[PDB]
Amino acid sequence: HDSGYEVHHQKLVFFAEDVGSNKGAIIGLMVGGVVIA
Amino acid sequence: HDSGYEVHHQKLVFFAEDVGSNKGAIIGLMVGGVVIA
Amino acid sequence: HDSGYEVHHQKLVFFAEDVGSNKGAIIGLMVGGVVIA
Amino acid sequence: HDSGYEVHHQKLVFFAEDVGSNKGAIIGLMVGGVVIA
Amino acid sequence: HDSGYEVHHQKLVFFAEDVGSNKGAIIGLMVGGVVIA
Amino acid sequence: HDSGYEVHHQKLVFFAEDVGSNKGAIIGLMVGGVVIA
Repeated sequence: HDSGYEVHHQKLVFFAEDVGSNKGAIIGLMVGGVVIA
Repeated sequence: HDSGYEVHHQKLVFFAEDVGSNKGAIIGLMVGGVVIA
Repeated sequence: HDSGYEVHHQKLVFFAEDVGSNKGAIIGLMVGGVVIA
Repeated sequence: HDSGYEVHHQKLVFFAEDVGSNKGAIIGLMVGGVVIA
Repeated sequence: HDSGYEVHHQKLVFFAEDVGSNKGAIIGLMVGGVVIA
Repeated sequence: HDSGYEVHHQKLVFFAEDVGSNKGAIIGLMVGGVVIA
């Protein structure tokens, strides 16, 4: 991310609450790789 | 992201609450990679 | 993003609340990569 | 229904295929009673 | 139903195939009674 | 149902195949009684 030299208080929040059915992908934070279906 | 040298208080919030059905992709933050369906 | 040298209080909020059906893509923040369907 | 005296070959077909979310009522054949939400 | 005296070949088909989420009522054939939510 | 005197070949089919989540009622054939949620 923001590489720099110094990073102070950082707070991330990712979620998914009420999913009935899921046949695909629910990804929070994606930086690389491959995700199929 | 904002690489720089210093990054103070940063706060991210991503979510998805009431999803009935999902057959595709629900991605919060995408920087790279491949996501199929 | 805004690389610079210093970044103070930053706050992002992304969400999707009431989705009945989803067959495509629901992306919050997109910087790179490939997303198919 | 068609009370009469005689009823020959009768064929009914009711269905619901692809429903994402449902918060109400999905009734096929209604003759009486009470259905709330 | 069709009370009468005689009823020959009768065929009913009720179904619901792909329901993601359900918070209400999915009733096939209703003749009486009470159904709440 | 069709009380009458005689009833020949009768065939009923009720089903529900792919339900992700269910918080309500999924009733096939309702003649009486009370069903809450």
